[PDB]
Amino acid sequence: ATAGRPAFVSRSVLVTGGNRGIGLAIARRLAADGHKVAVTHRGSGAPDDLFGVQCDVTDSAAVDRAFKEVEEHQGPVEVLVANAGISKDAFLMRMTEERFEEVINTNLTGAFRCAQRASRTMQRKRFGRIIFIGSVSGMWGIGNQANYAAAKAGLIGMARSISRELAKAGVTANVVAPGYIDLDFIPAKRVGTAEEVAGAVSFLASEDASYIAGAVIPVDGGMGMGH
Amino acid sequence: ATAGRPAFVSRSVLVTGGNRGIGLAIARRLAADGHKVAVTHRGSGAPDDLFGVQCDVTDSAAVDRAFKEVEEHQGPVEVLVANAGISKDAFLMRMTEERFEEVINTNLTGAFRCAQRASRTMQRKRFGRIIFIGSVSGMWGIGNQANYAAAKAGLIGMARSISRELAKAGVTANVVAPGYIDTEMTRALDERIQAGALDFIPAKRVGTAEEVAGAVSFLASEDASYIAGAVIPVDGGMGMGH
Amino acid sequence: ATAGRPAFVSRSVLVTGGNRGIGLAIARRLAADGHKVAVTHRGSGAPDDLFGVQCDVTDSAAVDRAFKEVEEHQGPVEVLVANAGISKDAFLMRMTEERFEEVINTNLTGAFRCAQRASRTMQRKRFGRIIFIGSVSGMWGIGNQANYAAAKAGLIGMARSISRELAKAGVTANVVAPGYIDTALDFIPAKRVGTAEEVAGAVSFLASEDASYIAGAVIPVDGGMGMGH
Amino acid sequence: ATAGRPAFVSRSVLVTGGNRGIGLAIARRLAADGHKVAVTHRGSGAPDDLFGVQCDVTDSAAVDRAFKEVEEHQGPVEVLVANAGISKDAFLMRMTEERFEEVINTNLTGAFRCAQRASRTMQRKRFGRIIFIGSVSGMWGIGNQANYAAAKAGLIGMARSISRELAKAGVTANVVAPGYIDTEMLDFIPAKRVGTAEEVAGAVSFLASEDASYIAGAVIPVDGGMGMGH
Ligand SMILES: NC(=O)C1=CN([C@@H]2O[C@H](COP(=O)(O)OP(=O)(O)OC[C@H]3O[C@@H](n4cnc5c(N)ncnc54)[C@H](OP(=O)(O)O)[C@@H]3O)[C@@H](O)[C@H]2O)C=CC1
Repeated sequence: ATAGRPAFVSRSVLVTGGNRGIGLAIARRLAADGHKVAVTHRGSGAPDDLFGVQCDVTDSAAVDRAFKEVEEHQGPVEVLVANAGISKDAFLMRMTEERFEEVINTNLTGAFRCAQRASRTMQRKRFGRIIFIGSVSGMWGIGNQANYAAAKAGLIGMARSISRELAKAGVTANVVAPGYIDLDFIPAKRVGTAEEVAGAVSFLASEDASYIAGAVIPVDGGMGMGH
Repeated sequence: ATAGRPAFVSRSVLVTGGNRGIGLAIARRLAADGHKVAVTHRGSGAPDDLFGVQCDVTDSAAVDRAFKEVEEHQGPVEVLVANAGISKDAFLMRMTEERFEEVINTNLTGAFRCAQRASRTMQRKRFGRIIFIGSVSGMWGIGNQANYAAAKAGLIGMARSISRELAKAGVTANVVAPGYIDTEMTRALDERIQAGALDFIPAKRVGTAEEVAGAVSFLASEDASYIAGAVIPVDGGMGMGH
Repeated sequence: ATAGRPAFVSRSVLVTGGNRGIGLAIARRLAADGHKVAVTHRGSGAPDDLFGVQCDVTDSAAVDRAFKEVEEHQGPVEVLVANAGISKDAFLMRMTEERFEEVINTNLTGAFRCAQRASRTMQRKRFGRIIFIGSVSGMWGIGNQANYAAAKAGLIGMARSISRELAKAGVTANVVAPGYIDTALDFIPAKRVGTAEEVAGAVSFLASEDASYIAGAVIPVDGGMGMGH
Repeated sequence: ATAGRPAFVSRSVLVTGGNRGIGLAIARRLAADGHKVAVTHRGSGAPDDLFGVQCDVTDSAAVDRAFKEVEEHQGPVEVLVANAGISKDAFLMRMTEERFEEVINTNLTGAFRCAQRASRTMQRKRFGRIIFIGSVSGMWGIGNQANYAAAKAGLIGMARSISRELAKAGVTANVVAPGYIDTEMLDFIPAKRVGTAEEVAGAVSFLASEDASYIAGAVIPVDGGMGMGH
């Protein structure tokens, strides 16, 4: 047995919503780790020296075409980070059907579209990491977020069903659940950074996370502790 | 303080998906409890013993009309049981966008449409019980259910967000999460499939629709006022974990 | 199939720490439900006309004697409510071994002693309800409660291992996890404390014929305080 | 903002139960990461590659003496990995008070004794990692383990209470929960294999690293999916 950090394997990575914000920090961290990193965008293009593909995750045909472009460039996606997401907060009595479904379609169905398309090759190659970006809200229930909490909790159920089916083929699905990212409900008494989220994603994309499936990694300063 | 079961209060109940199967058992239990029970149906009609309103939970306009019809008949809804649901199982690689979205739209968004419409009068009257029928799959992840597990876990997030907002106004949202429940569909699986499922159940038996209804009865009762955002698993221990 | 509440079965009940507080409300509720209710006490006696047995749950021999007295009076215990508990809070760097072990020994090991003794007959009769009284602190982690949170979370693990072994024989173990009960509001969505009778209502449900298919569950009675993961 | 892995900081590490098996893999991984690593043992000694201190975690005075010996060797403990543990399984009806209390005293109270002793200087320096090694059994309930599951779930409650109190001072407590691991030796495991001690060590490495500062009260399952549930 090797005592230290396992030898690095450069994986084909796709980060959806990887062109700015937390997604860009995730993409830059995975590239710095040594992975081949592609990001989706909706017109802004890709930053730094990352491979960009245009993709709206509400569009299944765009998702299919984006994955094909990534595969031609750098090989089939081995690590999917589904970071694309939106918030449309509202108290329950004021939340409209449109506002609920928009958040579901991007955050939950959009993550499904990417995971489903990624599985086409992951299962065949007997390796895959599907890493959903969830939220403390999924299990803690932020009060103006019936739609967002539903979508982000839904990622847990999806990750666990995917893992129960496919972990025997080397394909796992896990959730990183950030809290507030750049205080009374946060034990740490501070917000987190995008780089702290990216550090958990880096772990789940690494050779140190093969035996982790269906897990929620909370990056929230303890905010979401409970049951 | 009274020692025994609190005095019963007859609530206006609506059970979506209450016209057949497990939802019908839920509705019949709540009626036997003493509540005024209405059920939805999609055109096949109300059960002989229960007031029915035609309502497709994918149609926000139909949800609004149905709540108005219930209100006229028995007062505004105080206890909503969201049982309307469908399954479209598939291996992940085979699951189409349509199979995913149809399950989400009925099971998750349809439950939202009903909870949102119910909340109007619940907050104003400072009482409401929103009871989502989830599944062991939400937190345990039954294979071939990327859609169903996503929908049924989403009910937990929604229930907790609703509870954090509205519990102070006496409005709670909770989830009953059944495991394998004896139905016509389960008795039609091959015996190997039925036997294989028992291996994952510590109780080594399937549950009944009346056991699901017993948990719903509790959450609709005067014994559940201080329970909010909870998952009540009715699954013989199948879903134990984290 | 029966449409309404299942036919009632009058069970032999033992509530540990049943002479006051939450335990007394649990015992009185289960008696009103129609059960045959015994309580443990440490000298104060049982309330009402309930059957009392003297028992300190840190003493395995006393637990054995107490169950034998209940068995002789009303039949072997079918429903055990392990309510006896104590708290001894401290900041971590101030918490002593003594203060940690005292809380463990009563709240966790004491619950084990009662569950283990109850299992003598439950498995043979193919029925048992072991109901632990936990706390929101078990999974939420109230500060200054390294001992109490450890003990109350330990009840979850024990209930689940007991349930995985014995549910096939009709014996289940579950946890009722109260939040703040009148005998802080900033962390409670309901913006109120709970009552002992609300805890007892959850115990009544878990002792009833409506809860046979519930095993290893945590029923939170906390106004939403403990919501999380 | 730094794009890549944060600059490594060498921490003073103590791994209880680090002299053999899974704990030894944890200690060897943390040393390979660049940390200064000490392990406990109950008299058989540490392997020659690591500094060892004799310490029975059922003995509060021995825990105190062990921490002082580590302090004099490599500075006060900054990262505590509590791996010392035993199992004494039995059917519930057969399990004795002694068998229950022995597992609690080592696995739960012993972890407390070490976390309590570490806390003073961690709080003073405004940095601490307390990493309990739990088990899938804590939340999944392996049968015949009323004692082991109780102890390993108790670590979760303890980690959360410690985190709620001390996370604001830079001190966090988390749990790594292994499933079936090769060094300690299937339909319930989605991965359809046992894990390795080095896979557990990888999760501990993460929780000891500069990538885990904002994680407190978490359970990191290393179990092939075995424990998924609620
Ligand atoms: N807010 C709250 O009150 C909450 C309480 N709980 C739990 O509810 C349960 C009861 O709470 P509560 O009524 O408030 O506590 P109380 O102090 O009011 O009563 C505790 C009971 O336990 C008994 N007891 C304590 N130690 C022992 C022992 N070694 N052997 C036998 N009996 C013992 C006491 O008997 P005696 O009269 O002889 O002392 C008393 O009957 C406890 O488990 C507590 O942890 C959980 C969540 C919240």
